[PDB]
Amino acid sequence: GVHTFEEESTSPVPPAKLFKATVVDGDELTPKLIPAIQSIEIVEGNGGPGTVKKVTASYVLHKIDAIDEATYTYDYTISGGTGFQEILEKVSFKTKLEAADGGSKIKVSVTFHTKGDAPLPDEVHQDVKQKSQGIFKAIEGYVLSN
Repeated sequence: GVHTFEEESTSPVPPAKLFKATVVDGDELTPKLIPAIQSIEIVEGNGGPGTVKKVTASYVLHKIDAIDEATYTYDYTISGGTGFQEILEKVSFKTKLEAADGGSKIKVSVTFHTKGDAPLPDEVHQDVKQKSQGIFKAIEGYVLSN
């Protein structure tokens, strides 16, 4: 089954700086800023679509679905590994920034793909949301501070 959520939010960080830190430099920044995340290793590709990353905390795999600096677009799918919930096939994120008042407007669309025709348990939704917002907010805070 397919379960989608959307969030729109804002940051004081302009989008090029925010995109650079969250997407371009994210692999290097995240292990440094989040104790629980040990490492992020590219196992396939060069950072374009198709790239696969192993995110160790147990671990999950992140696959780049789309990346565009010019439109501040980064779409990626989490699946697999020892850290991934058993009810989920994959979780696909679509993220886009746009300029707003010297900062950014942020749109995230998230699609949970469950096995079979299963609803999405609230606990799995919140786990994935908290981990992904946590990483984003940590990096954002870092950029604001430096």
